[PDB]
Amino acid sequence: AGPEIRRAADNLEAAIKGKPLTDVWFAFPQLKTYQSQLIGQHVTHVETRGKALLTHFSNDLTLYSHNQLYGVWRVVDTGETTRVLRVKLQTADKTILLYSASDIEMLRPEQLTTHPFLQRVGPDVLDPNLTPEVVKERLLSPRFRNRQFAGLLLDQAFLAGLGNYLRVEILWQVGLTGNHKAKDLNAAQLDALAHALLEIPRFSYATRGENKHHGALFRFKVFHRDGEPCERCGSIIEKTPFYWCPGCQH
Ligand SMILES: [Mg+2]
Ligand SMILES: [Mg+2]
Ligand SMILES: [Zn+2]
Repeated sequence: AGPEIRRAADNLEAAIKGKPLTDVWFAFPQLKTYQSQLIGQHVTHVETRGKALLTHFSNDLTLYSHNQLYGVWRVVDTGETTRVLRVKLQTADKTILLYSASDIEMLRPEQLTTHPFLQRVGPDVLDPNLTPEVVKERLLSPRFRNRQFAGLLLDQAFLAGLGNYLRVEILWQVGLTGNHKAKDLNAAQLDALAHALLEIPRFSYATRGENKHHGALFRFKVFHRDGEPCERCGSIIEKTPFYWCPGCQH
């Protein structure tokens, strides 16, 4: 439920990211008003949100889509099927076409945060478009800034692709217990956590074969390891399931 979806987003970027739109067409009448408005604009990036895609444009509009059962994005050359065409984004060389999907809507910035589906699933830590600056935004946003990291880091509504084993490594790297909230953190701390939320998860994926003959480049610090000393201070790691060093984490 992760490796894919990001694949569709990348196909669409490769095809038209940064390229000026020469034609924009939507099948739905309520979307017609954005056509001439997008001409000359370009997709800045395509964000993944569960099985949904967010196609951002340089004028701050964001096309949201959820293929659900039938929708399919096809790339072609500007010029080129029994399926009903719903969206057509055309540049000089490449053109992307959305077929069948019914869940298609245009969103203004302020609308992102309130969309029912989007409030339920956040950006993926593995998504290259996700930047530490964005993470800080969500952390600080009035919707999360008051949540303890213990559960926040286990809630997909905040960030997708965050397994418990990652939650404990991230917190140990910034020296924090699960009881803190982004509101009580100073700038330096907030940024530290922001990078940790991305780097650790990504560093974990880009590795791992085998452990029976070779040890992975990425090693756990407190996941499991309970009852073992901490590499930093030497205190014995504990478990609650949270894993932490009560010695250098507070
Ligand atoms: Mg080997
Ligand atoms: Mg503290
Ligand atoms: Zn320690």
